[PDB]
Amino acid sequence: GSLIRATNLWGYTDLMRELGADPLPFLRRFDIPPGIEHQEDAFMSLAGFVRMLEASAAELDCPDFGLRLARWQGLGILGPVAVIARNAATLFGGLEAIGRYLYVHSPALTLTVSSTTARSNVRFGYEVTEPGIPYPLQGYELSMANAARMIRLLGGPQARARVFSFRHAQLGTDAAYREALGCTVRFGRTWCGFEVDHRLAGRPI
Ligand SMILES: O=C(CCC(F)(F)F)N1CCC2(CC1)CC(C(F)(F)F)=NO2
Repeated sequence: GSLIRATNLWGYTDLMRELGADPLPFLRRFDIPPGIEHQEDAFMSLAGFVRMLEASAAELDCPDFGLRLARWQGLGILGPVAVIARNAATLFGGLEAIGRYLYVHSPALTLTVSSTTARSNVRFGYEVTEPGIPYPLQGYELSMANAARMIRLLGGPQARARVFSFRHAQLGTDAAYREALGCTVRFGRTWCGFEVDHRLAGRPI
């Protein structure tokens, strides 16, 4: 089964404590080594991680778990791939380098970067593909809240996607999504990801 960089666990302990829950029984349940959160260059089971996020959200009645966990994460969780991104010439180049090398973060993640004459914007379509996992709802929300953070780091602090899209229906509150994502958020759609207009995409880092 695919691994994912254990930086994607950053904040797990802190958030679980914030919610009054003990993180250790969850980590043991999903076969995530305790302490791996703070072990640089370590990697964890993607399947165990996505299931743990679901379990945390369900059992603590925290529908915005993944959105909230992003506050401890952002671009730095990409480790070597962040170094590459920050070195690009423009926001488009930084995001497209993340896409090219996202397998280094996890082989189960695919980013498709597309622009067409027929539609506005550059689209960043995102997929988690791993044999046998439940649909990773909390994982997708964590991924998009992280992406909004990456856009602000690479694009400057007023930078925003034009839209975020999810495959699932809205779970958390309107306020939760607006605070994490900002822009227009579309739910229940055929694709997951975000779009950036060409003005922003062309902005130098
Ligand atoms: O949080 C995750 C993955 C979480 C989960 F594994 F899917 F559960 N990230 C960070 C964001 C992203 C995927 C992995 C998307 C992205 C970009 F450039 F599109 F904005 N870079 O890394």
